[PDB]
Amino acid sequence: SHMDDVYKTQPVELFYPGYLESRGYRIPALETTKKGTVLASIDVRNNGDHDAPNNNIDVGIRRKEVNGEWEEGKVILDYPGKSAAIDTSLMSATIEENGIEKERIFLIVTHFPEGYGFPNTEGGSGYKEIDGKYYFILKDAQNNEYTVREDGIVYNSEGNETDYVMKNDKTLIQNGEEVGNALLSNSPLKAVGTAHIEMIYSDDDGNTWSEPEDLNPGLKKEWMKFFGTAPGKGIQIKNGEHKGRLVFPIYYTNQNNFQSSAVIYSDDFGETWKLGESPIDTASVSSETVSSGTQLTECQVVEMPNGQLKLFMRNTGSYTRIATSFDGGATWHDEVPEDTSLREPYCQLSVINYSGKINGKDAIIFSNPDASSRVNGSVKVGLINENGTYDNGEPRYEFDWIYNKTVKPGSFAYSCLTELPDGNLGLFYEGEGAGRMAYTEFDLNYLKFNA
Ligand SMILES: CC(=O)N[C@H]1[C@H]([C@H](O)[C@H](O)COC(C)=O)O[C@@](O)(C(=O)O)C[C@@H]1O
Repeated sequence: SHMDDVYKTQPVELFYPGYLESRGYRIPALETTKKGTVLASIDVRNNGDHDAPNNNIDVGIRRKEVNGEWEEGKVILDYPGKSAAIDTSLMSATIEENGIEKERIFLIVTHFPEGYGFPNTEGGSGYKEIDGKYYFILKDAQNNEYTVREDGIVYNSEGNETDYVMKNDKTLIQNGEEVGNALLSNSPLKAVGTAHIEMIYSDDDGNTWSEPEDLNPGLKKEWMKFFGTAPGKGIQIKNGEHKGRLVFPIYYTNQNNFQSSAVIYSDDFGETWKLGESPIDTASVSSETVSSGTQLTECQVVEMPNGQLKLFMRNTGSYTRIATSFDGGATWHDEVPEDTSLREPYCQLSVINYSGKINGKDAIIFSNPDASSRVNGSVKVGLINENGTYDNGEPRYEFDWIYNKTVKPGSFAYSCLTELPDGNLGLFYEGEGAGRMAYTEFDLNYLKFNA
């Protein structure tokens, strides 16, 4: 029996094999809207649990409105064939329009054409810059280059018009008929086999979503191979000099296949994006050229009281790495320590801000498999203490890990926390077995309890 003042719901399954005709599901993401709706998005991995390639993977989402029930799941982003959309990240953000606070929900996801995934991705942005404009590259089977331009007219490398058009959905039209799709590995002209980040947004509290916008052009560097969403959530900076900025954690690989964490950020409410440096970038080390040492991969971000950023990162070492940014994620302090409270078995993790005070301190919630392996799902509570400053004027925040509660003793993999309107926490996690994506709720007391 749990203690008298404790809240913990028996886990339910929000996605499972067969649901929406999908054989497989992975990669939980969970965000709460300002209207108090919980969004749970997921990889609808149609052909099984395996990553890209050789998987028809789409984006699925479920909504639960405040004092409502889990509504039915929808596929909200679908690509031709076995082209994959993999690893989603949700972010609820607001903009003061008139004097009305308007809310937009952003989702980003990594996207690959048929035949491609992390293990075999090619390099590049997928675009050619010609006189300031970015143009979508197509390749023929003899590896010549074409670009997509005005009205989807396909130009060749000599710079002249072909008899091909590409529609937005990557459909290829030649002399009236549809002759293929640029994302399908059997198309006469193909997109570059490389990672993209695509974004969709929702203006109606998750009910409906935009068409995908490729974020690659002008953002992903030509030297990057993998370039991808760090699944979980993004955040909008609440306070400090960079209030209002959108912050989406990502990671990428260089020409040596070395993995570096970073964030992409927007100061114009998602209109344009910029790439921050990796915590891997110092004056000693460049994430472009690095080829040895601790890799920093998937990551999630929290904001300290004055707006300073903390990026928690899956990595090749034994414990979680934390990076600090003083400039809204543009750059990180040179020093990137482990937290030896946060054992890191090489798995995605979730970290979030908590809106209320806990023992009169501000707090974050963390979850991951606390073990050498993907077992022992544990949710921790971290109290934030100031303890000094930096040569540079800004406070030096440290983590007190007061609660550390096992919520799943056996298998536990990817998870994502969210704060509920009522002040409780949701957790959307892998590990219930058999492709089943589990959602549970609990309160702070649940976390205080010692087994
Ligand atoms: C493939 C992808 O885009 N993302 C996947 C990620 C990723 O391949 C990893 O971060 C890179 O490092 C490795 C492969 O060693 O790893 C997972 O395969 C896993 O479960 O670990 C699931 C996740 O969807």
